[PDB]
Amino acid sequence: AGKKVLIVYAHQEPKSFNGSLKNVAVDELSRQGCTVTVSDLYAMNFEPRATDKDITGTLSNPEVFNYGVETHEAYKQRSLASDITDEQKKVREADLVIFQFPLYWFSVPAILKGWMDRVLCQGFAFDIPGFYDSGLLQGKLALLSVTTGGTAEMYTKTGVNGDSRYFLWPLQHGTLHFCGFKVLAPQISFAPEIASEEERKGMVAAWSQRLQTIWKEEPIPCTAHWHFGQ
Amino acid sequence: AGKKVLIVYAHQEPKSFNGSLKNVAVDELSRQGCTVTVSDLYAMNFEPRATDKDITGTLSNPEVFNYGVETHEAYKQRSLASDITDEQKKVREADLVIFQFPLYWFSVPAILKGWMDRVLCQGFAFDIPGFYDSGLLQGKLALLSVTTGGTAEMYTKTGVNGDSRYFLWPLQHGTLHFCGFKVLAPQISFAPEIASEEERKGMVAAWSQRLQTIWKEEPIPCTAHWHFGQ
Ligand SMILES: Cc1cc2nc3c(=O)[nH]c(=O)nc-3n(C[C@H](O)[C@H](O)[C@H](O)COP(=O)(O)OP(=O)(O)OC[C@H]3O[C@@H](n4cnc5c(N)ncnc54)[C@H](O)[C@@H]3O)c2cc1C
Ligand SMILES: Cc1cc2nc3c(=O)[nH]c(=O)nc-3n(C[C@H](O)[C@H](O)[C@H](O)COP(=O)(O)OP(=O)(O)OC[C@H]3O[C@@H](n4cnc5c(N)ncnc54)[C@H](O)[C@@H]3O)c2cc1C
Ligand SMILES: Cc1c(COc2ccc([N+](=O)[O-])cc2)c2c(n1C)C(=O)C=C(NCCCCN)C2=O
Ligand SMILES: Cc1c(COc2ccc([N+](=O)[O-])cc2)c2c(n1C)C(=O)C=C(NCCCCN)C2=O
Ligand SMILES: [Zn+2]
Ligand SMILES: [Zn+2]
Repeated sequence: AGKKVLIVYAHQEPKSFNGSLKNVAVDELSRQGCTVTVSDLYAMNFEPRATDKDITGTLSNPEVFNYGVETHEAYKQRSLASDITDEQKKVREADLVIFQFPLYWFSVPAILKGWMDRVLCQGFAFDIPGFYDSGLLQGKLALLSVTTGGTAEMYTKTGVNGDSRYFLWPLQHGTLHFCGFKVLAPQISFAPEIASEEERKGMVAAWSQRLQTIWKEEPIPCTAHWHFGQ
Repeated sequence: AGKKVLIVYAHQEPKSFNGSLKNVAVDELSRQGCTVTVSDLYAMNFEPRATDKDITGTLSNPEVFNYGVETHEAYKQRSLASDITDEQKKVREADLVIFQFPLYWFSVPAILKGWMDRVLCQGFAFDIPGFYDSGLLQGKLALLSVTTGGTAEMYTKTGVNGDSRYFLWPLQHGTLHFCGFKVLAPQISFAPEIASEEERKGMVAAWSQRLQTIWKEEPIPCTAHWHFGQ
């Protein structure tokens, strides 16, 4: 049984350092005989706003719109915007989903928040009950590959930004873990623009080297204790 | 003299609990004689994607598009999209910026993440000389007013979601403190959709009640020990 990789990619510039780590994951994965699919949100002009256009049928309650309620209802009736349902097809068949993005404001760029807000609806990705260890996308792995402007040092418990695990919490636990993904260790490439030309190639190389053995890696424990300590 | 208030609002429905907390704030700040302005991002169809369309005229480097560099440059040359400089106008004049939003995936809805990404550009909200306490929006207060699906208990230090202070970290410190804002204690309305009609009536009353005394409040210490420590 061959492996399936979905990369959700969020950068404007294919020549960018994020474009490079994306190309090198497609390369290393393609080589190993993985089936690969890239969601290039910018190039697709992916829609980020969560609005009533996301739904094709009669609304449940047409006079007071409620996104959570209508999308969950639309999922069940098979009436989501096809752009959503296309993403959900990619996620359903992926064994692994890689997120490739530059950190914006300690988080994901809005276009990518949009993908998460819109793709991971109730009924598809989780249910109540049916979240955390019981989320609907259980059996799947996720990994964030994040580029930052801050250095390794800025990102320590003692530096100006606090530890890097601090900002991972909403993404890794609050989103991915909530939906049933197991989460591999993140790939964080610090300050590529401040790095020298060779340290840059090294960071890219270290990501290729890492992917050669990714089917062997085990999931982080995705808990408060991993992220925060005490 | 006189105080100015920008409210950044992100919900799709006026009859919503967020809309009600928004109307309440406008009425009560208005009553104290504040200058009030509302950005209703959904009603404005606010653009969340950070693209090259954000810079008017010709780009500083056509070739390789760096969002960061082009917007910094375009801030100086006074050629950013009017939608952005309009928001920059409103933030400039404001003394308190209140964000009103439903929590989406331990963070702000994407449309609101687009406002931060695009409005809070280098040269306007921060520079290298000028971040955290030196941020370029120093002077100003910020308050996150957020609603949730999860109960207050789900958001304790040992509940399934972890403490609510953990998800505030990228917003309050990573974004607002970074830009120089002093941060007021967040208003968190837990689970209004679970809460009874009277609990709801009381969370609106607490909020108007808080709005009558806001200018007396001391800002939080926006530190790691506040967010994660004990
Ligand atoms: C709106 C916004 C919010 C932000 N918030 C934060 C924040 O909260 N925290 C933080 O730390 N940062 C933040 N940043 C900074 C941002 O995360 C970094 O600018 C980004 O991660 C760098 O990634 P890049 O892909 O843009 O690098 P690039 O801009 O592409 O730069 C890397 C350089 O390396 C070169 N390069 C590309 N590929 C290779 C390769 N194969 N080998 C050698 N060289 C190569 C390119 O020519 C390029 O000039 C923010 C930025 C913006 C715009
Ligand atoms: C994409 C997405 C991601 C999400 N991620 C998270 C998450 O990560 N964590 C989490 O906890 N939740 C999450 N949620 C849930 C979400 O945060 C809540 O559903 C939302 O906060 C409820 O706020 P609301 O304004 O939309 O409520 P509303 O649905 O409008 O409900 C409030 C209730 O009060 C009523 N009401 C309106 N005005 C008043 C008033 N004047 N006085 C009394 N009652 C009034 C309404 O009729 C309604 O009955 C997510 C939701 C979505 C859609
Ligand atoms: C260490 C850190 C950085 C470092 O960023 C940079 C900036 C420029 C270059 N360059 O041109 O070579 C390299 C790194 C940055 C941030 N933080 C914490 C940040 O928080 C926001 C940035 N840019 C934000 C622009 C936002 C609104 N449009 C940013 O560059
Ligand atoms: C504790 C928690 C909740 C609680 O949800 C709710 C919402 C409403 C009611 N109600 O009125 O009876 C009860 C529980 C929710 C989430 N989390 C952590 C979440 O992450 C996403 C939700 N809704 C998303 C719907 C999918 C749209 N893309 C959600 O309701
Ligand atoms: Zn977790
Ligand atoms: Zn802080």
